[PDB]
Amino acid sequence: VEWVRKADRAAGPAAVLAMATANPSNFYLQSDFPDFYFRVTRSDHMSDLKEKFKRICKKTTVRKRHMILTEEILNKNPAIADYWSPSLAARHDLALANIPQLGKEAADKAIKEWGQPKSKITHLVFCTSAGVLMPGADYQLTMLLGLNPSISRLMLHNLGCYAGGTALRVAKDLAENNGGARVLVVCSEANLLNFRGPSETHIDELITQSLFADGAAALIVGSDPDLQTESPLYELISASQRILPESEDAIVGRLTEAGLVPYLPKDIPKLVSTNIRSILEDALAPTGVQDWNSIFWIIHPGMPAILDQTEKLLQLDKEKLKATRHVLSEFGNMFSATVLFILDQLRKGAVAEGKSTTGEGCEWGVLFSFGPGFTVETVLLRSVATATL
Amino acid sequence: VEWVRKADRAAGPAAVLAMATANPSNFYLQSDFPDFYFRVTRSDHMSDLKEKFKRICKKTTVRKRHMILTEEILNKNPAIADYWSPSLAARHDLALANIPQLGKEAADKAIKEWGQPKSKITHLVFCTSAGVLMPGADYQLTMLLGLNPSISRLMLHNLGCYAGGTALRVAKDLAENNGGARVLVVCSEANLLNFRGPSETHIDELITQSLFADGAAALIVGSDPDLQTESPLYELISASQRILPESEDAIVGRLTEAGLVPYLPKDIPKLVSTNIRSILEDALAPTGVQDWNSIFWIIHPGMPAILDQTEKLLQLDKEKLKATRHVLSEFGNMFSATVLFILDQLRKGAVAEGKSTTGEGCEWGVLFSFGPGFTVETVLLRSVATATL
Repeated sequence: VEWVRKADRAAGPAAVLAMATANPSNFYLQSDFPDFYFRVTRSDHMSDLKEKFKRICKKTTVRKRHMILTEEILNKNPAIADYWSPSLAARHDLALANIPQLGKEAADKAIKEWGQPKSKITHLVFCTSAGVLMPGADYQLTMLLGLNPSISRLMLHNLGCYAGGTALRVAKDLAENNGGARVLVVCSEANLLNFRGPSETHIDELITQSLFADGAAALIVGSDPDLQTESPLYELISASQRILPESEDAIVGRLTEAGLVPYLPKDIPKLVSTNIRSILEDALAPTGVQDWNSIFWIIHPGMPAILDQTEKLLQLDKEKLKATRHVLSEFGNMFSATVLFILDQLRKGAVAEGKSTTGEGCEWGVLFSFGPGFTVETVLLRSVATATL
Repeated sequence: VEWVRKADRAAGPAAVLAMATANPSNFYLQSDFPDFYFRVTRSDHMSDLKEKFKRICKKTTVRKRHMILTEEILNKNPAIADYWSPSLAARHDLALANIPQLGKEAADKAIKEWGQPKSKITHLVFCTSAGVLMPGADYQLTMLLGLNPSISRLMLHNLGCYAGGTALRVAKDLAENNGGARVLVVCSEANLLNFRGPSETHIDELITQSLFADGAAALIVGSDPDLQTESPLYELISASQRILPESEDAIVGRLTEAGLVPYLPKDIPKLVSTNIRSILEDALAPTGVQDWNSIFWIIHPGMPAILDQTEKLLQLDKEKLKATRHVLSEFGNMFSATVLFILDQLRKGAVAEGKSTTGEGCEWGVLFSFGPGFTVETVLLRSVATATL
């Protein structure tokens, strides 16, 4: 047993102290999206392509998606509705006028749950794949919120769908190595760089237009909680990034003049199914857990088939993925903020249903996300007793 | 004084264990650049414009700059030079083929100085404002170097010129909170997004065409050095980030279909002189240093006038900013990699000249970089005795 200076560092593991989410008011029901999509993109003459997009949208099990892009906005920026037209400047002007503001809606509510003054926030981690800004949205959010000008910011542009786990991994080290540090984690995502019209020669990319959506999630992360005034929800025990073998060019995205064009040539679900058991077994090794159904789950629902395959591969109870399947249905794929919507949903569900811990009665939990790499972010979570709340 | 169980954290401050630099082979003498620049862009008829560019290039106090872009490459990518055609795709293809490779050259040399196997690298921090890639250059560098697929990567896209300080600020928390962790810090920068013809620019952008250049820097950061195998060069004592008052939109870089178009509508040299004394007095507060000439200096030289202003303001010896001026004359503004270049030159110079410490004889040192915000990064450095080397 060894001891060191406390000095300017924190003592215990980093905890999630607050969670809130936000979405644009405008939304589209997935049943109505095909007819809306081919109308605003000037493609009502592509009849078979419209019918195929209808069948794609039904298989996604999505029911509602919030989007900043309205029929009005697409009219004033017709280049975004085209499949490939120079529109980065237009997409970026929308990103500048929405992404920081949407994160503010989530941060304000997350700070509200926190209950502590905003001047106590020492760090800010901001993830977005919806627009590269200089200065970034981390600066705009800091100005909109009124945070300290000396805050230590960390702007993460275009990491992909796995940046949700990357944010927690970063926040863990920031909170633990700095005594009194309170880390505002914000993931404000939108389909601004991805949205485009249908293509009779690129039908593979209609699938992405059927899943992505808009939404922001905000967390307060910190070590050494003041239990008189703060209420930990989870503990961030470990967080590891991994490049999967034989995954070259699995998810590729080129930032062109017409935004991001995601390249998906490799079967992601087969790739995850080959490696998820080994990755989760390494994350759970220190816990001693030996049953998959004795932990709570947070999986990034980027592709819906992975949820069914992972459930069948590990023989999971149909209820252990209820919160993941709820966010995918009510919100779709919000890039990196999706896993944090799922964590907030899993938290709210466990409390409202009278479960013994914020992890639905289970002590340990695993958060699993993925994106370009093929990169996987794995976070081991520890729930708190709901009686402490 | 309090004490905490060490567990899986590190005991001491983060140390710079090794550092190296790399540049593209091709370079242009600043006395030859105006004739080259206006010939390859077919602008030799704009005589009044070319004479202004000569007077601008002479004032930069630069003698050469290394650049990936050659006359053969510009002729093979005429979109980069053509005002009537988009060019972001051609620029990113060049970024994919050079930015990770340039970082590999700098990283391999730093690892050779380090002496330890690559498998002991646990974290990677990559900074670039020269190409948003998915997967990013952090993935590319990881594959080219053969680093562990389980490495904890942190890709920093398009943060601007201050990202040299940001990366040190990030590596400090990564190393100090993880015992045995070793962080590879790479900043690979180039002009692939800002380069364009002279008539395609305003006044402010024409000065950027005379200063920007290509180059990569690579450090090894880690706490608790094995003194049997490793040799610390500097210690990262503190690292803060600040937004300056009354600096809204002082530096803006808009990523468009023609590349990165910068904007500098405010007097950046005047902004720095207004706040540099107060910002550095807070960083030096726990050191007890009273005189400005009792420390070593690493100032970002993106605006050469700031060097001469800070020199007269703080009443510095002409010898103090020697290392900063050597890099500016020999390499120009290499975006975030410039300040790290200066840190390596300051080290090599102090060692070769027989100084007592790697800080040119002095104990404490400040590193100061700036970019869009107006953001200021500030690192407090502690030198080591050269007799240990």
